Amino acid sequence: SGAIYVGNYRVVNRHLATHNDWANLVWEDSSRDLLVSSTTAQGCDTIARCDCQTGVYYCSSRRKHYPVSFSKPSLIFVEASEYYPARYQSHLMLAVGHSEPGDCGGILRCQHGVVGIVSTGGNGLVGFADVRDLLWLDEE
Ligand SMILES: Cc1nn(C)c2cc(C(=O)NCCc3cocn3)ccc12
Ligand SMILES: [Zn+2]
Repeated sequence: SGAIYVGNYRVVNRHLATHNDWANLVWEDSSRDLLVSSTTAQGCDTIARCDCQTGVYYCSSRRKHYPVSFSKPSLIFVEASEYYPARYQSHLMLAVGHSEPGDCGGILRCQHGVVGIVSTGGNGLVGFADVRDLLWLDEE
């Protein structure tokens, strides 16, 4: 589990969104496994605006924050899970590291701020949904 709180927005994995998130939906994209909902209170997170390929992510199944190198956001084939059939997931970044389904929502961060959240994994690779291209998260 996990979310990003920036301005009056809440960014979560689309497969873990709650009924309140869907009722207060701002934007969602199934191919990215992301959903953004509106909030009443202001968040404190800063979204990175950069092309970094190094950072640190939180892995709940190890209670550890791991420094990693990661790929640039791309369209990658992802095997079936309990939440989606096998399909191409867009805006996905991979790193060599440990992850389990319940690690979804763990934040990847660089020196500039939040880069993305854990979404996929397997074979010793962890996949993160990028949010750096969602420029509108910084305004209004
Ligand atoms: C080993 C592993 N690490 N991680 C973080 C996983 C995540 C899943 C998973 O169910 N994700 C749901 C969202 C989703 C995107 O694409 C398909 N399904 C499955 C296996 C792993
Ligand atoms: Zn950065």
